[PDB]
Amino acid sequence: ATGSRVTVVLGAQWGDEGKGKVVDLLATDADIVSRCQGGNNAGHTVVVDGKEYDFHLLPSGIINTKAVSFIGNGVVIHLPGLFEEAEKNEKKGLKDWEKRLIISDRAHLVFDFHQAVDGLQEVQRQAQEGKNIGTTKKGIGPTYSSKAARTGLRICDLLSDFDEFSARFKNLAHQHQSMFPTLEIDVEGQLKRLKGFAERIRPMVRDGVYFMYEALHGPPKKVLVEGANAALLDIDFGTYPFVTSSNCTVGGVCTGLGIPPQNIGDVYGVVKAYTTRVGIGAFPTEQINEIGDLLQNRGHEWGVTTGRKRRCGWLDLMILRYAHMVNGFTALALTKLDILDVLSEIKVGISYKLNGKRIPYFPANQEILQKVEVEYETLPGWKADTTGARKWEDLPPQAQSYVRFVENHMGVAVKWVGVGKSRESMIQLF
Amino acid sequence: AATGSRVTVVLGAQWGDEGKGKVVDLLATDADIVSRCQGGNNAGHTVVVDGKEYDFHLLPSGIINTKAVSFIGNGVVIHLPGLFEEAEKNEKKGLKDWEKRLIISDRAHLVFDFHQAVDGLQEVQRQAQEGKNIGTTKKGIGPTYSSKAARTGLRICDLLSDFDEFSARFKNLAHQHQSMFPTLEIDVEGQLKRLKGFAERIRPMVRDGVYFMYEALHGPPKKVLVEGANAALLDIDFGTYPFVTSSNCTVGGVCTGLGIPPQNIGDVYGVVKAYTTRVGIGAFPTEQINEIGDLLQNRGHEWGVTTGRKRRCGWLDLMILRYAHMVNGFTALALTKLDILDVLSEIKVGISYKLNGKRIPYFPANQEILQKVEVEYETLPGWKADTTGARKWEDLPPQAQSYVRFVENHMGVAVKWVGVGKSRESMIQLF
Ligand SMILES: O=c1[nH]cnc2c1ncn2[C@@H]1O[C@H](COP(=O)(O)O)[C@@H](O)[C@H]1O
Ligand SMILES: O=c1[nH]cnc2c1ncn2[C@@H]1O[C@H](COP(=O)(O)O)[C@@H](O)[C@H]1O
Ligand SMILES: O=c1[nH]cnc2c1ncn2[C@@H]1O[C@H](COP(=O)(O)O)[C@@H](O)[C@H]1O
Ligand SMILES: [Mg+2]
Repeated sequence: ATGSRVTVVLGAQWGDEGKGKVVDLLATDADIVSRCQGGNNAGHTVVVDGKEYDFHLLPSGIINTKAVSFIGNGVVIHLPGLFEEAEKNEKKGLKDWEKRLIISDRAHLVFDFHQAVDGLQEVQRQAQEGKNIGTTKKGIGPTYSSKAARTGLRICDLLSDFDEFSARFKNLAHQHQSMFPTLEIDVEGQLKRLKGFAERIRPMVRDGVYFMYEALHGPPKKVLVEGANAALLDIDFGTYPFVTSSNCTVGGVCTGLGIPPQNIGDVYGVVKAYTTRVGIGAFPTEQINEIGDLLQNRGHEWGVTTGRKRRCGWLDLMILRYAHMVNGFTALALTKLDILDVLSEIKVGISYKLNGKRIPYFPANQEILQKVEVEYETLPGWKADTTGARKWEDLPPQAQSYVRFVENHMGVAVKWVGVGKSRESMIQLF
Repeated sequence: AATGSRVTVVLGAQWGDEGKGKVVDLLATDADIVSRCQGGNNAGHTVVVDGKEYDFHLLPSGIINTKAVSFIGNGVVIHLPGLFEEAEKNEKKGLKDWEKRLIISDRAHLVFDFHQAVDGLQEVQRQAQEGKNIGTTKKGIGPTYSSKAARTGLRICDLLSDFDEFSARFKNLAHQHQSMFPTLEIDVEGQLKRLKGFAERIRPMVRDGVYFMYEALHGPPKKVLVEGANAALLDIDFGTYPFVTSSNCTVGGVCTGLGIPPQNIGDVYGVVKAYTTRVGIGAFPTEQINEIGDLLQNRGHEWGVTTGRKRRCGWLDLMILRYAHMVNGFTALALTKLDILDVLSEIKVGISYKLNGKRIPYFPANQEILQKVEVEYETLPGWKADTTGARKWEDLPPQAQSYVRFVENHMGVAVKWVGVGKSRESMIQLF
């Protein structure tokens, strides 16, 4: 009737929750593993067989040779970066990837100048207002602005008449040089490279809408959708303007792939045992102290895309319940629980107080979020190493209580618990 | 159940102007909440009840129901001057206390006057540079969504907070646009004065939309209707780019526009016009540049209600419909303007597309390919009869019923309503 329903993995915080780990796991027997929104500003690390892979644009299931990796229409692609990412992983064993990667011809293109303007605008905001967004400078925002302006160019444009394309590229090139006179654009060189890219990508392009429709209404197939960024980075629902420029929430799956809501099955909310965010913006449970350094250090909290040190803090339920209100999580994945193995006590934010009084819901004005005072509940730590745990019973009593604590306050079941970096580290609960 | 009640959605399945105002109004009669989830004030939905004819652009067409709350979601871009100007025109038509039943989400973005000016300027520029433009409605929708993506745009909540800080932000956003167009004239001070006034006037209507909708869907049972603006082929992602609007007017936009997950989406109705209309330059496979096209244009009153520009007309095109279904997953359809076909001896219908020589099983994303497609038509006999008074499926002659089935069968979606007139009573429910 409605066909197959896709399985979705979404970030429930400010990203870096370990989505690639849940996806790689769910990907072992998936037919299609796809990318939604965003671009290579996203950065995941997959650990399979004591082997580490850094992915940005490639769906994590690219490691599965029996599965087809798909990039949807909502994604913005930077060609030089795409192949750069792929080749970087070939050196690690990634083979025959081009033969199992499909790209929707409606995806927009991130050009080199889009990346430069991104940095330029950032430097501008940091020199004029003394405070910028903390973008990854990958040109994601500028690319989505062009998309909204309908001046941007897409995969299908690239594979179409090159003369027409070139003409459009040039027009788009000058426009950015108008609002940004100090922007340098080697138009001839970029076009030359792009023409080379056109042929390397031609065989991998397909009409995306038709591709997915056919996979969902033909014989049963397991389709997995990898979310990028996270709920609180969502352009609409995040801590605007300190967010990414795409919808990282469930709605983004429908708009990024061309599938209706009835073709969405399980939606997993990836929740890191503690909270982090890299970039500018309000962070209520942020711990800028000894505890903060400990989480950061033990969690190897560094952006894989930029390398910047991530800000760390306690789990925050306010943002998790908000994320759930928008995403409607069917189940949760609690990752990096082992990072807390050495804490005698573990605090978790349960509500935000403003001038001494609890606010009823997550605020739209991120500034108010800067003045709130977090109400914490202090749970007992387990002070034991859980990295070797492979089943629920291997977890000490207090670690188990922590898991249940989240499960009970969310009203959503925890299906996986991460105690390591390897695919085996995950603990399936049901 | 724990999931909550589900919302009903009405979407355009072609290139707009399908007759959505009528379907929305009909479904609103007993709706607790009627809302807009995406787009700006260029909906142009038409409602005809009790002799009166209402036009809505930014306001939900259910604003007419004094028993329901009209809601503007977070995915919407709002031009305050246009909003109240739209409300007043209708007010003088009998609409009253609308401000008392209009709720606005505090995360919705603001379309500023300079955003509108830039739309026009870029259009004039592009016009006399590439020979042709995008053909926007010049309501600043594109530039506003452009600002949203850049994260330099301002929102309702920003307008209601410290005005001084708001002012500081506005000025920066204002100057930024003056760089793109050093021809852009902006009375910064005046525009801020008018905005200060709009803020105090809109203040009592604003609320946190995410929470408001959540509560509406999880408390005592309520029926929420979602009014889609524009249409599938105008969708920023799935439409005939670049001749599209800058929002997701497809079903997903409902989730991203109101902040509700897929389990809260129920019936999704696709408004299908009995024939096809397109506005502006661009590929139109079934276009009829002849007497038949003239006939459709005249009988369907297909023309810019304001600018007066005539709309391009052609036969029904099942290729765009199936494509719109693949994206939207319609649960039922509203087949509109069947009456316009009352006089034809026969009706053609595009059933498939043929390229260089073989049929293409998909709707092309590129304008050049879509411009090259060969259309295979199916000729159906007309009913040659006035169906204006029809009110039961049994009132429609054989060839009309046959035409309704054709659409149903070829799209794979059942037809729930058949429209034969502008008025609310000019409908036929089939189930
Ligand atoms: O995957 C990610 N992990 C963490 N933060 C991210 C990720 N992608 C984007 N962001 C944040 O999103 C904001 C906007 O950056 P942009 O997406 O590069 O425009 C910044 O604060 C980034 O740090
Ligand atoms: O079934 C119908 N027959 C004829 N005209 C209709 C029908 N339904 C709606 N219309 C008209 O179609 C036009 C476009 O509708 P809109 O999509 O609400 O703007 C309006 O002028 C409506 O009054
Ligand atoms: O009257 C109309 N009916 C249907 N589509 C329209 C009309 N006017 C403009 N459009 C299309 O809508 C697109 C987006 O315009 P915008 O929503 O004003 O940004 C334009 O590029 C046109 O292709
Ligand atoms: Mg209209």
